[PDB]
Amino acid sequence: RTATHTCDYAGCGKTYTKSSHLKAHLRTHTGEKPYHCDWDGCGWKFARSDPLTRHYRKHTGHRPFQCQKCDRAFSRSDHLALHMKRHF
DNA sequence: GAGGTGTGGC
DNA sequence: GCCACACCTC
Ligand SMILES: [Zn+2]
Ligand SMILES: [Zn+2]
Ligand SMILES: [Zn+2]
Repeated sequence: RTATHTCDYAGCGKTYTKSSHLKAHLRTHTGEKPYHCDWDGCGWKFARSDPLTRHYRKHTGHRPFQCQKCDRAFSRSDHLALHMKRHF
């Protein structure tokens, strides 16, 4: 009646709290990657949606994160964070 | 730079 | 489910 979301694969008894995390984990067993990049010529596929959204910034040149000292811009927040270490 | 992924807010 | 942070790995 009330229980955690479990992976019913024989060799996997792992569990998750969010249903979305289990659905993503199942794709590691089947190898499915339903999130396709429609950019003509790319062909990349991903198991989750967020790496595709992130990947897409490569094509669009979207770089919201900018260093306010040297003016260099990045497409990801983790890239800016690492860059800031250069200004310590 | 970039993908892969654990985790969480909405 | 979507999106994003943060960390890992190459
Ligand atoms: Zn599993
Ligand atoms: Zn692409
Ligand atoms: Zn800078």
